[PDB]
Amino acid sequence: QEPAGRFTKVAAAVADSVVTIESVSDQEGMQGSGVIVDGRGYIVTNNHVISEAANNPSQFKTTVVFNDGKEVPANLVGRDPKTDLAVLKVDNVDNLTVARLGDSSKVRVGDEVLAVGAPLGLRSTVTQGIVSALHRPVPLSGEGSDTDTVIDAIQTDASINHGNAGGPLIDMDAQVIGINTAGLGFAIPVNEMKLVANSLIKDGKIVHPTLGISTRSVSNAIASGAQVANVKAGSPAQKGGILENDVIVKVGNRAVADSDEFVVAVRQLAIGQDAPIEVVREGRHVTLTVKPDPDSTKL
Repeated sequence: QEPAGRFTKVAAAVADSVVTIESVSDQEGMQGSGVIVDGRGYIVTNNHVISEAANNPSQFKTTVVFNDGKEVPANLVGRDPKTDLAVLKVDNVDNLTVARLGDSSKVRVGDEVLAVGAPLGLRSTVTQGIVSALHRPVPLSGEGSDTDTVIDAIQTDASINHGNAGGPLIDMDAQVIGINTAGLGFAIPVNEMKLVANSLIKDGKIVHPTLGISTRSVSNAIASGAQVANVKAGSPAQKGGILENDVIVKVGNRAVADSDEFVVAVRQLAIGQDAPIEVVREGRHVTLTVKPDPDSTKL
């Protein structure tokens, strides 16, 4: 309608892009949300939405449910537990309404957002709020024996819940600016999603940089830095001159407030090139140089 509200118009516009994701076994049953990102049938969700199914593919049958009601099977193209993203493939489906993606770098504090979940899902919700913060590191608990991670989130005061998760964060132009993830809500920004989706589409898996160090945050609520707890034998850090008890304050061009920012900062680096790591050892400001390894447990 034309007497229709601002958020009602936007929610209706994106509805056909948003998808239900169900994984059924003879015992358990999971349900989340997803967004259609490619006309060939590529869908983005959270890793945690599909986590249990991917861990036990044998016994789990994952299906996609469209806004029109149609139910097709879906295959895992790939997943990244480190960024809580996953891509799913759907075969030979006609006239998918592909979501228009936005630019998460042009997002500002105060912008009005809709956290949109699957229209036909069971717990399913559409929530509204503003962007509370940009580039906010959030630790996420990887359930079902997945590794715990930190993501660089868009913080929103829109409520993100079971009925929302894996669905898009949508701005006022009906553009996807994030994937809903997790007392306020958090989203993975769409620019990161694009990079991760493309690495997953291309070769099934994604490789992240590592430095070889573990950290502890130095101050309680102030940005004092990330203290080095251990430097592992032969690590990029050790070869670079990171000592234990150093306080890391900048990795690349990104500043480092604490442990959480440290994790998201390292992920921003490229595996090949040399990168500066600013540090405060026993008093003085020294800028070490590190070349990050891949994080593979494989050649």
